[PDB]
Amino acid sequence: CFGQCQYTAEEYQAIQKALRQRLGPEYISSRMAGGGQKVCYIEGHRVINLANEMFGYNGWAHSITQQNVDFVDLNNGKFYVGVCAFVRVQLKDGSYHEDVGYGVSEGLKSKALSLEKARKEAVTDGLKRALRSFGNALGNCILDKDYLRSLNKLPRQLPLEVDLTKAKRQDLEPSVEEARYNSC
Amino acid sequence: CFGQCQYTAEEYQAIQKALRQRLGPEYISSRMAGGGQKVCYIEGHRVINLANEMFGYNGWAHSITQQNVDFVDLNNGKFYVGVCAFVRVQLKDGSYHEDVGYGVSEGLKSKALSLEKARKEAVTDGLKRALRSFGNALGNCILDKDYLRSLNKLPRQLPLEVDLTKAKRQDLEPSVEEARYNSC
Amino acid sequence: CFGQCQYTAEEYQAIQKALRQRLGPEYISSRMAGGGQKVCYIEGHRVINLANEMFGYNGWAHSITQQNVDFVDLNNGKFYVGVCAFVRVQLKDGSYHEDVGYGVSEGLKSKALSLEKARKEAVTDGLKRALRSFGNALGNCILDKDYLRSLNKLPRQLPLEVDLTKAKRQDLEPSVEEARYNSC
Amino acid sequence: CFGQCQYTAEEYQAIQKALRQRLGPEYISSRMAGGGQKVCYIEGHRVINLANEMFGYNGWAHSITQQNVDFVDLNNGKFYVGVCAFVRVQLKDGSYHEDVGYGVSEGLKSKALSLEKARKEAVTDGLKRALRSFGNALGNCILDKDYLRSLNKLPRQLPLEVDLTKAKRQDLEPSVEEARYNSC
Amino acid sequence: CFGQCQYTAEEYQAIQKALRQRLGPEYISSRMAGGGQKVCYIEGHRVINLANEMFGYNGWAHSITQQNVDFVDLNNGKFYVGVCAFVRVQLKDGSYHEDVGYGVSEGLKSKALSLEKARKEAVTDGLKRALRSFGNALGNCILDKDYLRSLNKLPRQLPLEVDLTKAKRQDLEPSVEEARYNSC
Amino acid sequence: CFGQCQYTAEEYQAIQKALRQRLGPEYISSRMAGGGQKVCYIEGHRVINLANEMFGYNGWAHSITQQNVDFVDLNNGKFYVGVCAFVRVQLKDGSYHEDVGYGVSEGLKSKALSLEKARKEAVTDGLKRALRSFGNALGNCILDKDYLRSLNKLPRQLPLEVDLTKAKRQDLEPSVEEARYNSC
Amino acid sequence: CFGQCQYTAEEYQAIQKALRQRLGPEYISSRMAGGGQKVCYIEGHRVINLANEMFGYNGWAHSITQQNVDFVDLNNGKFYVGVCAFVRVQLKDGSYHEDVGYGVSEGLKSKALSLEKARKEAVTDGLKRALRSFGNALGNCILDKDYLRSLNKLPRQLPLEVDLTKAKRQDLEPSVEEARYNSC
Amino acid sequence: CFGQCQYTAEEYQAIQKALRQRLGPEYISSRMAGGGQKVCYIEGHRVINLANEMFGYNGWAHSITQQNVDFVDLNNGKFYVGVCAFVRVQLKDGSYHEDVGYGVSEGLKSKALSLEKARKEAVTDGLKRALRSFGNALGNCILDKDYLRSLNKLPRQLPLEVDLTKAKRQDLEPSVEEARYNSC
Amino acid sequence: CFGQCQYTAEEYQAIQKALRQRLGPEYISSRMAGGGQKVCYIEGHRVINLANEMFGYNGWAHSITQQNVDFVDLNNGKFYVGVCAFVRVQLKDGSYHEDVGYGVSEGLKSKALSLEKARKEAVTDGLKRALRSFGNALGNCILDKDYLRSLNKLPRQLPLEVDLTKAKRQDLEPSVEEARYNSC
Amino acid sequence: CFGQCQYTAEEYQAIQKALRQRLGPEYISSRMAGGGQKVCYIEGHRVINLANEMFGYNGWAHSITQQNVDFVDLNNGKFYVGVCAFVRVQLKDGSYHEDVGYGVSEGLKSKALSLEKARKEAVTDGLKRALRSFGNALGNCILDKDYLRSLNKLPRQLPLEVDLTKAKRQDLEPSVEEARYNSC
Amino acid sequence: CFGQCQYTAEEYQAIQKALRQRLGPEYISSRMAGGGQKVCYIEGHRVINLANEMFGYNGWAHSITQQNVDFVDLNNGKFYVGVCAFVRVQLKDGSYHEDVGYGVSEGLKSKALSLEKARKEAVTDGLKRALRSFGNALGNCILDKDYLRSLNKLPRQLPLEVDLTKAKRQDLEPSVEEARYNSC
Repeated sequence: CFGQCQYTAEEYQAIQKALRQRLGPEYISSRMAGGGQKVCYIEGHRVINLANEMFGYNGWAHSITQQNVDFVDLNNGKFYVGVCAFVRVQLKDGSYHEDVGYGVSEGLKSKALSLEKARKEAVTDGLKRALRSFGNALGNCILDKDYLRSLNKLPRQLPLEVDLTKAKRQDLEPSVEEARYNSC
Repeated sequence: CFGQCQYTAEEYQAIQKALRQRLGPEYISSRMAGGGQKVCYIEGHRVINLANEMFGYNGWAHSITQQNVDFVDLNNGKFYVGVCAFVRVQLKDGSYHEDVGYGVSEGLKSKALSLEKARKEAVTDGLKRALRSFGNALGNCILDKDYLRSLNKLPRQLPLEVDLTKAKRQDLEPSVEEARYNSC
Repeated sequence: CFGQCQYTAEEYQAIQKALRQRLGPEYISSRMAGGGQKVCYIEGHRVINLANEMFGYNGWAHSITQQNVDFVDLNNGKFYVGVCAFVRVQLKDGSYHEDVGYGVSEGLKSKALSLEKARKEAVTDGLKRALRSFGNALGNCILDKDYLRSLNKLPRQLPLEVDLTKAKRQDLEPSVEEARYNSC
Repeated sequence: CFGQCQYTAEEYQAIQKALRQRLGPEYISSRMAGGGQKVCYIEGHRVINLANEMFGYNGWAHSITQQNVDFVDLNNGKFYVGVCAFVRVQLKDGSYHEDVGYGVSEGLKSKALSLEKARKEAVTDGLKRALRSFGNALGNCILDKDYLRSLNKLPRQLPLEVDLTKAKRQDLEPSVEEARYNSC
Repeated sequence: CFGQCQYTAEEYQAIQKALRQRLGPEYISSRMAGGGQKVCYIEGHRVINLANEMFGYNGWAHSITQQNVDFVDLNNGKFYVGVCAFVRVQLKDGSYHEDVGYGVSEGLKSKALSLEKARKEAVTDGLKRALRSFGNALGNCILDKDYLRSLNKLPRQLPLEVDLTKAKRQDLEPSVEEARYNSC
Repeated sequence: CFGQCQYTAEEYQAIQKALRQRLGPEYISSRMAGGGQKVCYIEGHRVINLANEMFGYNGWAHSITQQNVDFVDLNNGKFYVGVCAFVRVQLKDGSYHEDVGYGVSEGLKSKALSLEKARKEAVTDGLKRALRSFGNALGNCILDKDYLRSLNKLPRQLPLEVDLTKAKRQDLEPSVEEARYNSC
Repeated sequence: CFGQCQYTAEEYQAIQKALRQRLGPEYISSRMAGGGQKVCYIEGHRVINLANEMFGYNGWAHSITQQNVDFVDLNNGKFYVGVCAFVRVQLKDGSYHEDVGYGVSEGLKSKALSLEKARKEAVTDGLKRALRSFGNALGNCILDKDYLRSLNKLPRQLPLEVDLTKAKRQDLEPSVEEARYNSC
Repeated sequence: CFGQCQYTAEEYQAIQKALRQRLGPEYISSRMAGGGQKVCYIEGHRVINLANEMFGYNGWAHSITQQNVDFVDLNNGKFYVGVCAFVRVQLKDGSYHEDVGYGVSEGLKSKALSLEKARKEAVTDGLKRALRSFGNALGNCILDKDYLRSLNKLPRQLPLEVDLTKAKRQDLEPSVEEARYNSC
Repeated sequence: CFGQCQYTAEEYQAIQKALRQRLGPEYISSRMAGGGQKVCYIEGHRVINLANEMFGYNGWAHSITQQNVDFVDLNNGKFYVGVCAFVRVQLKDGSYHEDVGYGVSEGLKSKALSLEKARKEAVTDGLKRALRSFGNALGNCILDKDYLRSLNKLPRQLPLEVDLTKAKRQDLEPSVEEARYNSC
Repeated sequence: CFGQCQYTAEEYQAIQKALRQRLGPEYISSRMAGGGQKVCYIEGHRVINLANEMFGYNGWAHSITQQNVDFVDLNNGKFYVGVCAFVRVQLKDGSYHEDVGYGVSEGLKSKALSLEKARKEAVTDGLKRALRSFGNALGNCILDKDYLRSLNKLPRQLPLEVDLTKAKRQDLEPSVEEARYNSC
Repeated sequence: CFGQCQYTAEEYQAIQKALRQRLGPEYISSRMAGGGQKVCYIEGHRVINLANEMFGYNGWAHSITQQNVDFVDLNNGKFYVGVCAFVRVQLKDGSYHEDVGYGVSEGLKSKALSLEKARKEAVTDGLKRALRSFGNALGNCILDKDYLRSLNKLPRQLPLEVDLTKAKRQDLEPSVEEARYNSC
């Protein structure tokens, strides 16, 4: 099942080796923080892809244990919303890590959009912070000032392009159906 | 059962390969935001079909853990409604992903219709966001801005017209019944 | 038993093929919206029959996990009622889908009738929406605009007349009884 | 045991055949709805008898998961009561269907009689609507407008007179007790 | 035990035959309803005896899931009481049926006696309406208008005079005691 | 254990025969109801003795699932108390019957004595009414008007005398002690 | 364990015989009730001893399910306390009986002493009344008027003098210790 | 373990014999009750010692299921406190007895000391009353007025002086340690 | 594990002998009561050591089932705090004893220190009183007035000095780690 | 799986040796406390890496059992927020340690940011303090004054620069996918 | 697992011997209490190290059952905080001990820092007090006044200087990794 599989020696060794490696400059992006300066981070979908290639689509899971709206205030016609989220990630052997993430909206004149942005940022930040605990290869390096300083002294390479000639254009997946029919 | 089946090697390999692929332009649609620019997304029925072809009609499940109506306000005769939803998707081995979706209604003059639109859009958004977590093939690519600007530089293809000559026209399904009678 | 049977290869393959098919013009009905235009839908009993021929009378189940009366307002002597329902459909292997439905009553002058219409429409809409998630053959086509356009380009066929020469006219069922006596 | 028995092939085939048939004009009855025209339905005991012949006295069960009184109002000395009921039906393999029923009382000058009528009608309506979902043989025909039209073009047969010459006239059931004593 | 004993073929056949039969005129009694005309019914103890002889003293059981005092009102010095009861009957294989009964008290000048009558009549009505669902032989026939009309078309027999020449006159029961001693 | 012994054929047959027997005039006693006339009943300890001799001291059990004090009123210096109880009787195979009893106290001038009488009479009435459901031999006869009218047609026999020459005079009991010692 | 040992034939026969025996005049006492006359009863310790000799020190248990203080009132400087109790007795095969006892104090000028007397008398009365249900030998005789009037027709015997020449004088028990050492 | 060890024949016989014996004058002490006369009782530690020598140090347990502070009131500067306690004793086979004790403090000008006295005396009284129900050898004699009269007519013996020559003077226990080491 | 290890004969005999012994003068200490005289007691760490060497470090356990702060009052600038605790001790075979402890503070001008002293003293007193019930060797002697009299008539020994030349001076415990490594 | 493995002798010995080692100056950082002096600590990602390399990515888990916002105050236009967190770490054999952490914000003029900082710092501090309890190698040495004084008398080495020539630059990881495919 | 691993004989003997040893002066530390004198204690990390080396890093666990903020008062611009904690320690065979600890803060002008100090000190005090109960080697001797007097009669040795030439200076642990790879 899930939560009852135990990693083989080979898979455990491979994952433990892979999780020590640091993220290249391809995975890091920057933001200009309000009142602060350049803050580096890893986008959410990139962390999801890293988790999917590390553990497999069936090797990790995550849930929201609780999400609480901290405050919704109205000042000078603008909405200030702050929302909290607790996200828990589990592996296929039963290993788990749970963390908190926070979502903020300080702008918009519409309450619904503010709450939406806050809640979604909350769950995403919680997922990322909870995945950090498994190792460097999942975002535990963006907190190290050494790796951060060594990134900035590296050439600012252009963002890569995506090729769209072998993309998925039909719903049917012959190999998947053949395997599934043979698995029954 | 469900939740205690385990993927064989062939099926796991197949699904892992198939989930890395990116969606073609057939699946992407666009909107004009409320004060923003072109926002790209995937329709809900499209991601439901993609899930049914990836994991099978018996391979995945999803539930609404919680749904809270954040607010229903009345301003200048018009209703503003914001509703939250937590959706959890599960696979047949026990893997799961839970995310949050938000439904908003802005202009309508009827409280019932606004609440309806909110409650429904909430669950749809939650399902889509929870299915994103399995890989690009289920909507994790629509967030990659590189992928997006790679799509926008392709021609705007025509709307496809679907064949309705072999559509289902009777309730009875001889193959399904003949197969079921032999399972008892 | 239920929840712990697993589909054989033949039945799984048959159902997966049967669910991809689209519905013909016979299953679609139309409404004139309150300010909008032609909205296409599938009547509830039709979806129940489709589910009964897809999975069998014993292959699927459904429950109302929650039903909440959102509002009952009175304006100018007339009642406006809005009710929500959460419906969960489950297959005989443990595969489930849960969705929200909404029932509205706007004009009626009796409160009890309004609540009746609201609650019943809520349960039926929830059932239909939860059945959509199993495939096109259960009502996932009525969201595709391509399918709708291709439907509007077909002739407007006649409503068929049902035959009642072999209808049920006695309570006793000899075959069911002789089969059941041998099951003990 | 109930809930853990599984239908044999013969019994499943027989029941699935017997549930597709439509009800004759015998079972249908009419009402003049408040302000509305002829409404067709099936009396509750008829549906109970049909369920007992289809599945057996031990093949089906039903319970009330919830019953709440929506409102009890007083206007011009007359009472208006609305009651809701959730009824869940189950078979001997685990297959269940749960629906909602509503009872209304807008006449009588006595509160007790009004509440009584409302609650009893609620449970009966819930049972009927839950039994609809198994097939046409249990009342899923009443919604088809084609079947309702085709019924009215049949002759009007006067209700048959039931024979009371072999009715039960003593409590002892010799065959039943002989079988029971042999089953110990 | 109880709830885990499945009927053998002979007992099931016998009970299913015995439950279809209609009650004779010796079981039906009549009241003059308030405003309404003659209302026919079956006394409670008669239904209990019918159930004891259909299924055996150990083949059926019944519980009160909930009893709610709807209202107790005081008008012109007299008490008006209405009470609800939910009664659930279960057989020795797990088959169950749950129904609602209502107790009314209108005229009495003492609150305690009114509440007594209500609470007791509620449970009796619930038990009867629950046992109806097993078949005609337990009171599902008193609702058919055909059977009611055919009853009034029969001669009226004076109540039988019961024989007391072999009534129980000492507590000790030799047969039961010797069987019990041998059962240990 | 209890709730897990199944009656052997001999004991079942014996008890089923014994429960059909009506009670003699020795058991019935009479009261004069307030505002009414002669009401016949069976005293509580007699019903306890009948149950002990039918099923054995280890054959039945009973619990009080609920007891609610309906009201305690003070009028003209006197106390009017009404109390309800729910008693559940269970046999050694798992068969159970649950019923409601009601206790009243109208005249007394001390609150404690009134509540005491109410509670105790409530539990006793509930026990009797729950034991009725097992058959005639446990009090299902006192409701039949035929049996009651037939009882008055019998002579008024003298009150019996109780022999006290073999009464228990010391606590030690050799037979049960030797039997118990041989049981370990 | 306790609660799962089943009586052997010898012990069951012995106990069923021994419980039918009525109590001698040794066990009965007398009180002069306030507002009434001579009431007969059995002291609590006598019933505890009777239970210890009937079933053995390990053959019965009793618990207090609920105890409510019905009222504590103060009138002209004196305290009036009424307290309820629910006591449940259980044998070593799972057979149980539950009863309600009531304690009263209509006297004392101290609240603590009143509450103490009420609570203790409530538990004792509940235990006695719950032990009545096992048979005559445990107090089901004091309710029969025949047995009472047959007792008052007996000579009043002198108070017995207890022998204290072999009373327990040292704590250690050689036989019990030597028995326990051989069990381990 | 504890709660699942059934007594052997020898131990059961021995304990049953030992529990019938009455307690000598060594164990009884007297008090001058407030307003009342001489009241006899057994000190708590003596009852604990008796229970330890009867059932062994590992043969009995006791719990405090509830303890409610009934009242804490202040009059003329002095505190009156009444506290209740529900205590449950259990033997090593599963046999249990639960009773009520009450602690009273009607003197001291300090609230904490009065509450302490009340609570501790309450638990002690509950334990003594619960151990009474096992037999005379544990305090069921102090309620028999015959035994009390027989005690008061014995010579008032002197307080025994305890020998302290073999008292425990070092914590280590050679025999217990050797046995425990050999247990592993 | 714990609570599932029965004592062997040797260990049970050893502990039962050891628990009967009384404590010497080396364990008793004295206090001057608040308005009384010499009160004798045993310090907490002493009973902890006695329990450790009686039952072993892995042979007994204790929990605080409930701690309730009874009162915190401020009078004339000083704090009066009274706190209750319920302590439960359990041996390795499942035997347990639960008692109440009380902590008092009628002094200090600081609220935090008062509550601290109260809570800690409460838990310690509860532990000591709970350990009393296992026998004399754990503090069931400080309640016997005969033993207290016999203590004071024995010479007062001056406090012993503690050898501190083999005290623990490094964390490492070679024998413990050798055994722990061999235990894997 | 997790929570149910047991360390082999070799792994247990290795970890017990590794946990006693003290951390070098590489891991320690310093802060200037408000009004205080230099405080030494270990950053969060460092202790996460230490735990990942001690026990493995699958050998430890941590959860947030509770997080409560102690206070959110607004003084002179600035926000002061204090939040608590309870973090529980668990090893793969079932060993666990739970400890409290606290997050503080005393500055910022934005409420959402202050709550964010408080919550995140709280969870991190709790995780660190819970990991301390496993030994010095996880941050139990930063509390020793001797070790801290020995650190400051050691040369201050320049911050190590991180090399990025072998950093992870692609999502796919051939080794782990091959091992996982062989693990099915 | 953990909680079900019984100690072998050798390890039990070793730990029991080692837990009796009193701690040396190298472990004791001193404070100057407010209003009092020299108080002796053991720093928290010392007790954690002693527990790690007695039982192993996997031999003991601890949890916070409850933490309650007793009071947060503000007097003359300074904060007075008192908090409670219940800490439960458990060994690997199921043996547990639970004790209360208290945290005080009567200084600082900042509420956040006060609550922080209080809560952390409370958890640490609870852990120390709960570990005391296992023996002297974990801080029980710190309460014996004889040992405290004997400490001051011993030369005041200077605190040791810690060696940092074998400190951990890289995260990777070869021995642990080899063992873990061979344990899969």
